[PDB]
Amino acid sequence: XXNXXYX
Amino acid sequence: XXNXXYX
Ligand SMILES: C[C@@H]1O[C@@H](O[C@@H]2[C@@H](O)[C@H](O)[C@@H](CO)O[C@H]2O)C[C@](C)(N)[C@@H]1O
Ligand SMILES: C[C@@H]1O[C@@H](O[C@@H]2[C@@H](O)[C@H](O)[C@@H](CO)O[C@H]2O)C[C@](C)(N)[C@@H]1O
Repeated sequence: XXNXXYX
Repeated sequence: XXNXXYX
């Protein structure tokens, strides 16, 4: 992954 | 805050 969030 | 990221 490598992105973050939270969704 | 309360959301996430990272920007
Ligand atoms: C911001 C980030 O926090 C840690 O990564 C988190 C990871 O431990 C956790 O399992 C997932 C899912 O809740 O959320 C990530 O944000 C470590 C990092 C990547 N070094 C960074 O500080
Ligand atoms: C506020 C934030 O806390 C840390 O990052 C969090 C990470 O440890 C955690 O696993 C995820 C999901 O619960 O949320 C992240 O925000 C480190 C940061 C990004 N430096 C920051 O202090």
